[PDB]
Amino acid sequence: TRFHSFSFYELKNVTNNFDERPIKMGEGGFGVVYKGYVNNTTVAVKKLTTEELKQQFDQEIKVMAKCQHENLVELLGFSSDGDDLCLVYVYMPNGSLLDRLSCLDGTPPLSWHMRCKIAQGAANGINFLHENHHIHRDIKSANILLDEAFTAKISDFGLARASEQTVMTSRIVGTTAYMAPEALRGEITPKSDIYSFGVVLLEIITGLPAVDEHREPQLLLDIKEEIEDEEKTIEDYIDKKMNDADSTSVEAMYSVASQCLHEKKNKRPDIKKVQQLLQEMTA
Ligand SMILES: CNCCCCc1c(-c2cc(C)cc(C)c2)cnc2ccc(-c3cncc(O)c3)cc12
Repeated sequence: TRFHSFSFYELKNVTNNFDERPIKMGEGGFGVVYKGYVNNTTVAVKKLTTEELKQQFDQEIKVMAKCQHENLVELLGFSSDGDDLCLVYVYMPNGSLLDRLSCLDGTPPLSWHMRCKIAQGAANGINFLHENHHIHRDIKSANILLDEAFTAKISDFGLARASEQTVMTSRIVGTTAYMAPEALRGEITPKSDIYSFGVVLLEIITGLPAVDEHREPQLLLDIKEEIEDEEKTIEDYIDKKMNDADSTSVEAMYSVASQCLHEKKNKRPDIKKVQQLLQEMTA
């Protein structure tokens, strides 16, 4: 795919001079996102070492040219005009799954029905990336965007890798609270995306963030051991901000999350198996 090359000044004009006040959108993928209106459509404009930051910008565009799917955010264009690089996307009115699970800014809690659809859509997006020999490397709820219908859209391909076993790297990247043991040691494999997706499934079931410094356990992945040692059950961790969650489908989602979170990469299910299991949960 070939994208529209936007003018930096057109992007600066439509985003009100890249205003940092709320409604700015968010920040994380080594850049800040801003709202704007261009060519009769609402858009999201990402304003991004200087050389390492350009590699993140080129990688997003390369992966986006090759990867187009109902469950991946669509890139509309970009801006190279100067040295303050901008990426232009289709605007996702419902934000991230992280913000929606936390009910940030007073939004209503997501229902179990909406959560199951989001889990399936996110898994369909990761399946498409793996089928096309791509490793995301930063699967997390902040990187799952939600559109006008709450359809899951995988975002942020700056750290993504092609594969077109297992390779190793010297610059270990990702989000600690979601990373597989092998990814924290420098391995690059699609099995690490499965593990991180298992952490996303625990956030969906519980509504709790992957890490919370004022909590025990501080890391959400540790509830897997508390449940396996029969100290607690998944029912003690279910998000109470839902009225439509039945124990059978919650346990079926938890079983997928548990399998995803296997400490040995070769014992985890592949994305096609995760996708099959999530489809059978609803059906
Ligand atoms: C605190 N918000 C964090 C998530 C929001 C980020 C965000 C929102 C959004 C923003 C706010 C403030 C509120 C709502 C409801 C939607 C809307 N559209 C987006 C489109 C693309 C990317 C993107 C960014 N980087 C890389 C991509 O591939 C896509 C991010 C987007």
